[PDB]
Amino acid sequence: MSSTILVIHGPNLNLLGKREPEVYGHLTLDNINRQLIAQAEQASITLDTFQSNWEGAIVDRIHQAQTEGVKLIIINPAALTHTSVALRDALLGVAIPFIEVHLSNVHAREAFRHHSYLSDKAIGVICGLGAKGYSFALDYAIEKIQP
Amino acid sequence: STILVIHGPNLNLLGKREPEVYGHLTLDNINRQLIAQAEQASITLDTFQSNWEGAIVDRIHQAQTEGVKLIIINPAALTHTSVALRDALLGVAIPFIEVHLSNVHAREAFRHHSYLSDKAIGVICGLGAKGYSFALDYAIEKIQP
Amino acid sequence: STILVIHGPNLNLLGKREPEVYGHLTLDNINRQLIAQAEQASITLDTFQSNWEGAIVDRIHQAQTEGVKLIIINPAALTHTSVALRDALLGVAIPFIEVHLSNVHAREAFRHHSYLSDKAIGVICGLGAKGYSFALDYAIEKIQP
Amino acid sequence: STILVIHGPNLNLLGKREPEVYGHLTLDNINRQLIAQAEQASITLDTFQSNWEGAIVDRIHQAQTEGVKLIIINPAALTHTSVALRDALLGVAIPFIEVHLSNVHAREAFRHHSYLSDKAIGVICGLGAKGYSFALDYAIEKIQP
Amino acid sequence: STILVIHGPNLNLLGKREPEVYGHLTLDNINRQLIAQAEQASITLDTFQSNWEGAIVDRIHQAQTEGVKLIIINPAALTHTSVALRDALLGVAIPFIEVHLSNVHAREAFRHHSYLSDKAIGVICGLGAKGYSFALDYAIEKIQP
Amino acid sequence: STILVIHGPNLNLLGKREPEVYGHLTLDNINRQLIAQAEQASITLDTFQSNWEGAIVDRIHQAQTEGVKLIIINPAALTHTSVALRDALLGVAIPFIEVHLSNVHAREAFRHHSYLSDKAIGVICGLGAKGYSFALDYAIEKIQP
Amino acid sequence: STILVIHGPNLNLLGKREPEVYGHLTLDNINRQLIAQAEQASITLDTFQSNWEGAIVDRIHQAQTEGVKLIIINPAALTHTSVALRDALLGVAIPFIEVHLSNVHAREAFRHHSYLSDKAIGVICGLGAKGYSFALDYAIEKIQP
Amino acid sequence: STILVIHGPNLNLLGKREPEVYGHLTLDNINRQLIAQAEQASITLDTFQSNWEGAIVDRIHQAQTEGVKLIIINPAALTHTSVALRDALLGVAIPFIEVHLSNVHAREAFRHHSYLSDKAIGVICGLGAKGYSFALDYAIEKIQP
Amino acid sequence: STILVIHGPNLNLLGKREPEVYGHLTLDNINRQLIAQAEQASITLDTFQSNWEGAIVDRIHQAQTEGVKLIIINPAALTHTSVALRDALLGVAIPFIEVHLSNVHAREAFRHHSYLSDKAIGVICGLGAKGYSFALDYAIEKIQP
Amino acid sequence: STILVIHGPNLNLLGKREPEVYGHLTLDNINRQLIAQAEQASITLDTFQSNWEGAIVDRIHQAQTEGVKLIIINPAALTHTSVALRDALLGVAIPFIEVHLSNVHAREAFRHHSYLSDKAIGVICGLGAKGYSFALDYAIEKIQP
Amino acid sequence: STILVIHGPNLNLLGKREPEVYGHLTLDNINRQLIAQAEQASITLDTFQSNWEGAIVDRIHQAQTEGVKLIIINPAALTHTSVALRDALLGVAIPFIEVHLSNVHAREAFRHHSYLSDKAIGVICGLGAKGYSFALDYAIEKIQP
Amino acid sequence: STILVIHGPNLNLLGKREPEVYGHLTLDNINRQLIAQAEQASITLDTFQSNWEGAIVDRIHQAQTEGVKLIIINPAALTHTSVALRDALLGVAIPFIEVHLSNVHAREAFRHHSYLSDKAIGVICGLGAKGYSFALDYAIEKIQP
Repeated sequence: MSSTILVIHGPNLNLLGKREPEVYGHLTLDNINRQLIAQAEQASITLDTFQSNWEGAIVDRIHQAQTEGVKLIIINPAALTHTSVALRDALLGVAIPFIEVHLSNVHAREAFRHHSYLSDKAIGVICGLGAKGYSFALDYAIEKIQP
Repeated sequence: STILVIHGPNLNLLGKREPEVYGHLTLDNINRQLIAQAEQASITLDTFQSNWEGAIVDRIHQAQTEGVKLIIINPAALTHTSVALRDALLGVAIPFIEVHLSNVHAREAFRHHSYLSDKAIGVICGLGAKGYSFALDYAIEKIQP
Repeated sequence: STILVIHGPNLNLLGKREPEVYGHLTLDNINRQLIAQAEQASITLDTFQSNWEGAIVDRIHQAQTEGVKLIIINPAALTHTSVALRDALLGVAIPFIEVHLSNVHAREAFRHHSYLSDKAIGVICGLGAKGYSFALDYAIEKIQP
Repeated sequence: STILVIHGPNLNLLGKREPEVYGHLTLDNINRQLIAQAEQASITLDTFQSNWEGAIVDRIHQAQTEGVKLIIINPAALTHTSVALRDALLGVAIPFIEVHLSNVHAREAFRHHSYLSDKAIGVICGLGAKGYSFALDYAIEKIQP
Repeated sequence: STILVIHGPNLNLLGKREPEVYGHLTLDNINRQLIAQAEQASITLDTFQSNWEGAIVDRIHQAQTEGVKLIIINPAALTHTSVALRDALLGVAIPFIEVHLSNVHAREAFRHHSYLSDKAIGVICGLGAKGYSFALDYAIEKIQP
Repeated sequence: STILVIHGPNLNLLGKREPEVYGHLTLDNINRQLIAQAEQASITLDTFQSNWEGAIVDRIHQAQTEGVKLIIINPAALTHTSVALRDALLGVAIPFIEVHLSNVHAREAFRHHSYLSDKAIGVICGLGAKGYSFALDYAIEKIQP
Repeated sequence: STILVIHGPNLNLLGKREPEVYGHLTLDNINRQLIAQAEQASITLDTFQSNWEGAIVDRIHQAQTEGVKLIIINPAALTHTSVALRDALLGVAIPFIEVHLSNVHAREAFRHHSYLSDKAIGVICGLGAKGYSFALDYAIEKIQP
Repeated sequence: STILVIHGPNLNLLGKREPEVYGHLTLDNINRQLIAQAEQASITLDTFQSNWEGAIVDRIHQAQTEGVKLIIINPAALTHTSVALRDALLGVAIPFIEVHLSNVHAREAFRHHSYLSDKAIGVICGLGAKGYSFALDYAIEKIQP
Repeated sequence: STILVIHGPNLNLLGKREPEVYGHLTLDNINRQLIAQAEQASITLDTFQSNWEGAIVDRIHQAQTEGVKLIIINPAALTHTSVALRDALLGVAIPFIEVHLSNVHAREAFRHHSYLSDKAIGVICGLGAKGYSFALDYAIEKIQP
Repeated sequence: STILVIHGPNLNLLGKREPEVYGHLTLDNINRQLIAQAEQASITLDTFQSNWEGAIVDRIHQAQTEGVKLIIINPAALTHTSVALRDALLGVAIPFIEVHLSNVHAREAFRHHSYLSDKAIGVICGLGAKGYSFALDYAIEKIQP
Repeated sequence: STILVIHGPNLNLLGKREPEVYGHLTLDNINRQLIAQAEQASITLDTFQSNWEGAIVDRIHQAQTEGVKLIIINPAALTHTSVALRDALLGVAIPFIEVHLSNVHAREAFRHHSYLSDKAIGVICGLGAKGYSFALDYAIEKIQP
Repeated sequence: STILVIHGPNLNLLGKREPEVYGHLTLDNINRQLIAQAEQASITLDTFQSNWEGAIVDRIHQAQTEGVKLIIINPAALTHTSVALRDALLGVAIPFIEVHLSNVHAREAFRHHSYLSDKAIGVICGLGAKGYSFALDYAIEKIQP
């Protein structure tokens, strides 16, 4: 249809809260989505979400966003951040600026996770603050679009 | 007790080209071999192949809901490139064994790095199709002594 | 004899995002011209674009089945990252020419490395849509001298 | 203090040169906003800035004595250079959030390496002054039930 | 409007030794072809070859006085070593297309880096003589739309 | 037809410190399993262990003058350090299969590199002692179908 | 017009260790010479030395408020380590010349890298005290045509 | 005084936060022990700690004027970052012994590198408080044979 | 043997190599001094030297069974090359201290690396023969408070 | 002659195209200024420029037979590639100062390395033509105090 | 010519500067000795020296037209830089032995790389002038057993 | 006595596997030639070969006490791994020439690095068994000019 913000979630994040809950909390992707949908609605901003484990699905969704009139994308590419040049060219290709978000501190883990094909082109980046990182990106986008 | 064999991209091509230069062994040959071996020891064994990274990730996820207890995976070229495959296998926490037909260490330098090997139980490479069989032998004996 | 021309991810945006930013030609324009050129030399020419690696890998496997003699391929981003794509081209043993509209060596440091270039016949970067025509020119003269 | 905010070297220069170059917003404005944001949640917040590494390390030792529960630190250039600052934070074991006005990844490559980011709870870069608010929003959620 | 085609060191040997090694094609054959194509568009086309970096640098300075609009260069070995040549081409500010007969990415690692590729309009490698004629083609359209 | 099994330095300590560290299983147990498995298939089998690189290199030269058809080797630490061992194996042209009890990819970075893996038929790390068995089972089929 | 000369850490020791190691050329001598030189063109010249990175950064910040037209700086050690100094010079936007008594390229490898040189107008190294003079001469020229 | 002990940043924390994790030993305890050992030898021993790199350089220069014969220095984090500290010790030409409480090699890779180690007499890491005593012991024998 | 002191290759040469440039103290002299210090603390001490890697490994295994509580080792050249030496010390689980006569950081860059440093309690280098005394001294305190 | 100024490749372009782009200052004007400055102090000064590396090496050899005491060399691009030129200046043992008109450190990364700088007395880069004047001033001063 | 000796840049200096310090031997003497040695074997030997890369490359082309059977070359500094020299030698396909008067492995790091060594028959370095005689001895033995 | 020829590991296999691979030339053939050649000049020549790093180190220590003036050594695989062997040669301070039968530079990348070449008088590789003769020839004129 049309939606001012677009939240994207990369591969594996559908698994939030589905293992032994005693391992990574009880907070699910749908919990996160509800929260972002509420927040956006309280500001009278249209918002839309997408998640997939398939890179070209995400790439298609980004192309579709250009036609739907999206102004900002909030993206947690999960593992795609270290590997996907197509993802970066898609974002650049459509010239929709974006904020990169990670639930975990990516700098605290393996060394290959320090490198990102997206960070240098983001407005900015939030890693390690869990769910609230998405909320903060939204907070920031709402202030850029409708002061 | 279910085991899942995941074959990665391009493995469906086994045998097609020229059987004389490259062997006559197909992807189904290998599957029939392991299905037989797993019936012999009364294990439920399931198998999967795809050229699409996303299909494989959706397959590892389904494996958690199905109560799989070990994955024997030959990720082919995805061994060198996919963090998404690692984070699936770790996310669902089914232990795995990495297998390759050919000796990856004897080829281009870039084939010497893996995003999977460090998190497998173990790795067999360069022993042809019997390497899958050895993985399943390890798996049968780990799962039901 | 068939030549297949393959466009990698994002090349479907050609033209659409900012006429000002890049060459007015669109992906369909490029494909029209190419077909016409190969009709003018009596050669069957199929085309294909996808944003999904596995879709491209599948297309290459089919190309073997269809008896395609040469692949002209612009992998776009996948040149820097896809070993799957490499092993599909190598596996079916169809020769290929790599094309890019822009000069990759002028862009960021990571775009200087390829998983395809070293196994291509040659490469053409930075000469815009004519890169495709030159590749095709070269392919016609290889097949029917 | 419950929250201490620390600003590294050259942050005092915000807004000073050419008020039509990088905005009018000063360090004192930023501080003003954070003290009031924390007044609104009945949290006591202090702030500190210096161009001298040693003064910052002293300030962090004093935070331990003052009973500070969390530190919000934009270490500026010292992110890339100062192991002493990392060891001041580990030694007093006060958790911290790292904050950067600009996007250090968009800047030249020596600025992609940090000595603090791995030991932080999290990091916020490139959202300008609102980065500090977000840090403070998180810290308040974490400290009061 | 004049195009200048420069040929680097050792290219004078083309087709001179065991014409079953790198073919029967000579340097002078490449030039007949290019002059044919340039005359056919009524464009003046001059050619040059030497094994001496200086003769090439001087030749590029002369091109500036002669009103050369575009240069087609196969630097050969100099592509990997000559900053002097990069600086001449830049000093005179005449746009250039880099051309190599063979696939430079298929040979040793030291041949993958170039002191010119990043400042060229674009690059052609791997397609023999035709790579030159493709560059000329593009040059003629650039000068005479 | 003889197979020689070769264990490198430190493997003589298997199950020699606190039976709760790496099982009850000793180096002798492994050899026994392996000589038994080889009696079953009428293959004669020789074993050898040493902490001394030169003793192992003499053992490999010895294998040549005894007509040993294949070598199963766990070079332990020497996999990362000894080009003398590589050149021993290459020098006598006896095929080998490299085996490790642990997953060497799951350890320190320096254990990723190897002076043997690229010249072996293939490699098995991480499957415990069953690794040696599996290499034997492969060795037996190649030597007598 | 003010010109600021800054001398970094350890430059206070010039001439103090051994009546020969690099002359009796002391810091006061150098400063006096520079003060004389600037007088003769009615330039106000400030000097400043410290062993504390943060005092040097303060001093450059104070330059902006003094309307300083150009800085002549010898950061000693701090060239190779201080990102704060770089961001100070850039934040205030006063152009500077980098000066070094010794030839930093003649010594250990770690002295070849500088966090300043790329942002300086230019650099003089290896020419002893006179480099400060040359830098001044240049500064006088650039400020008063 | 004859001997100077310099303690770098954060060493004032020794035995504060968590008595149990790093034990009950303080920096005052270490200085008490060392002063008393120097008293048995009739050698004068001064001590110094600071969080500020400039204080530490200033105290080294000040050591030259006091006729200090040898310096036992524990730079803590500054060992990996500070060339100004190197150049201070080299400038005053007072030989020195680097001491560290913890095993610096057992920790993150960045801690293995140092700007002082190659210019010390020797280095003691990992042996706790006794490390300073051993260096003082050695230093006493260098001045009292 | 409560303490075992091991010396690696080439250390047997201390002394006779022209004892006026590098002079006098021999390996036997260091052992006398060591054995005397241990008698004086009523603790038993064995010593070992060899130029054969395998023999030093063999001794470290014999130290497990002899009940040695702590190893003091100067591997000399083996510290840079031998991961078998590392794995044997880990195998037997005997805590150790690494000693070098000379400052290893003051020489060639290859000598900066060690396969033992990070698993030693501590390291002492550059302080000549007294570095073994210091190590012994420390060990005596650890085994007998 | 007493002093020799050597200009490398491309420097003959100065002020020839779009003189405003980089200044109405020709190599000829620089030489004129230099010759007069030398004449002021009764020093004879020969000048030289080439684009041919061999011409420059012959000339440096000729300087030895002519008794040249010091060379001032702007090697331009040859600073990054030519070890022959390094070896020419060393073989004849004439000290030299390196000059560049632009800040080479501000450019592409491959210009950070030089085969001359470490053996020059010093280096001046970024100061335009005045760099050569400063070199000469220094040279004149050292040759006749 | 049957054999051709080639001397690269700067070798013409041999024995021309303070011969009692840098040694008496000239290039003419080396040539005189190889021409006599060749005379004894009834082999014709020519010799060439130049400081110009392109002169050397031209001479290697001519060698082909003269039917030279083996080249002995001391490329001197060009060994580290000239890809054009390697492609000349490979392009005419005349086998060659690389010689160096001095041990290049004893010099700076960058004298470790060579663009020719790996395509030579072999290499002799550091045996002075006799290096050339041994190359000639080997060469006479190869052309006529 | 006086001259000693050392062969490293695996050279005992010369000639022995398949007389039509690398020739019929044995380690004895080599030694005999060298012994005759040295008899002809009134020098006694020793020879020694081992597959054990320590036998070689011992042999070198022995050579010190037998008044050996020069070593000719082919360390074979040990050139790339043994610091111990380097430290022996330097320890006893007997000059040495490094020899290899094959062009070590034409093989794998790891074989370019050596822990010996930089300390040898010179090095000869790729000239077969004559390399030894050439090294002896040189050695004789060094000992008996």
